[PDB]
Amino acid sequence: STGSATTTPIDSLDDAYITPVQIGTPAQTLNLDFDTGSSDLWVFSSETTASEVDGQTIYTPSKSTTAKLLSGATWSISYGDGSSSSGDVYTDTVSVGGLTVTGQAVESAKKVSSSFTEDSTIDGLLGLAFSTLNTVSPTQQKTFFDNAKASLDSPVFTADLGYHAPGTYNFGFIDTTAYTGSITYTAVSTKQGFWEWTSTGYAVGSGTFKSTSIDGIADTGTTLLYLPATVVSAYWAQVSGAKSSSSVGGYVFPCSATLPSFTFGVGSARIVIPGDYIDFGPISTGSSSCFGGIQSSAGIGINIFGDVALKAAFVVFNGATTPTLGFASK
Ligand SMILES: Nc1ccc(CC(=O)N(Cc2ccc(N)cc2)C[C@H]2C[NH2+]CC=C(COC(=O)c3ccc(Br)cc3)C2)cc1
Ligand SMILES: Nc1ccc(CC(=O)N(Cc2ccc(N)cc2)C[C@H]2C[NH2+]CC=C(CO)C2)cc1
Ligand SMILES: O=C(O)c1ccc(Br)cc1
Ligand SMILES: [Cl-]
Repeated sequence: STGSATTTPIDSLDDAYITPVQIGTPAQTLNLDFDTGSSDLWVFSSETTASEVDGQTIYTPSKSTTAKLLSGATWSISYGDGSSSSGDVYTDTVSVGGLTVTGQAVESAKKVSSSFTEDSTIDGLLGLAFSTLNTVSPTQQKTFFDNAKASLDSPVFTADLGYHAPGTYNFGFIDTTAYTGSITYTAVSTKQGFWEWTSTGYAVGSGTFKSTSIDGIADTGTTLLYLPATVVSAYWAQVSGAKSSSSVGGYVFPCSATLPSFTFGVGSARIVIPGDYIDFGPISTGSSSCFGGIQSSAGIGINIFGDVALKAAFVVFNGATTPTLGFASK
C-alpha cells in the first residue's frame, strides 16, 4: 500500500504545516501537524475542556462506530516551550492520503495548554519519531507509521515541504519526479528515539564549506533551524545590523536586508537553503526588525534541523530494519 497527502503552511511565514487526516467512521477530517520529532497522535476532541478550544476541529469518538476506548490508558506530554497536553485514548481507523490503519491509538485531549488553544489552524499532532517515545501509559502505543510499515510497498515516508506553498507527505514510496540529482543517505541513531543524524558541515552564502560534524534531529514539527552558537554567529555576522537580542529571544535583523543562503552537508552532498527561507518577518506587528530563521541550539542540548532546513530538500525517512535518512535537492 501507499498514501499521499498534501501538506499546507498554516500562515504566510510557514510557521507550521497542516495535513488532513481522516479519523473514525464515518470519517472525521482533522488537520494535523505531522511531527517527526515526537511520537503521539493526539487530537482536540469533544472531551477537551471547552475554554481550551478556540476554533479547532474536534474528534468526537462517540460519533465513530469504530472508536473503542482503550481502558485505563492515558497520555500526557510536555514540550520544551512549556506547552503541554493530556487525555485519554481510543483506538480507531485512521487514514492519511488513502493509506489506512485500523486500530490506531488516537489520543484524545482532555487538556491543552494556551499555545495550542491559540493556534486555531492545528487540530492536533501526528508523531512520526520512534514509538519508544510514545507517552501512553501504562501500555505504550505505536505511531501511525509503525502501524502502517509492514503494509507499505517500501518501509519509508517522505517529507517534501514547500516554501510559501503546499508540499507533500508520501508513505510507502519515493516519488522520483519530486527531486533533482540523487538522494544521499546518511546514518541514523535511534538511541534517543529521534531521527538523529550527523551533518558533515556548512557554508554561509558563497563562503567556503566548513567540514565539521553537527549531530542533530530531523524535525518537521520545529519551524526553525537550531545550530551550534559558533555556526549561528558565523551566519549572522554576514548580515549588516543583525544581532542577538536577549529581549526578543534570538537573532534579529533589519527587515530591509537580503539574507545570504545557508548550506548544510549530507555526506559529500550539499543542501542549499535560500536566504529568503531564513526570514521570519517582523518581531512584532509593524516592526522593522525581523526574526531570524537560524537560531542557536546552545540551550537545548541538541541541534534541530527543523522546517527551515527540511523545506530546502526532499527528505526520505527510511524505516527499514536499520533506519536511515535521505536528502535530495529539489
Ligand atoms: N521540558 C522539556 C524540554 C524538552 C522537551 C523535548 C521536546 O520538546 N520534544 C521532544 C519530545 C519527544 C517525544 C515526547 N514524548 C516528548 C518530547 C518535542 C519536539 C517535537 N518536535 C516539534 C517541537 C519540539 C519542541 O521544541 C521546543 O520546545 C524548542 C524549545 C527551544 C529551542 Br532553542 C528549540 C526547540 C521538539 C520536552 C520537555
Ligand atoms: N522558542 C521556541 C518555541 C517553540 C519551538 C518549537 C516549534 O517550532 N513550534 C512549537 C511546537 C511545540 C511542540 C510541538 N510538538 C510542535 C511545535 C512551532 C511554532 C513555532 N513558533 C511559530 C509559531 C507556530 C504556530 O503559529 C509554530 C521552538 C522554539
Ligand atoms: O528546550 C529544550 O531543552 C529542548 C527542546 C527541544 C528538544 Br528536541 C530538546 C530539548
Ligand atoms: Cl521594534
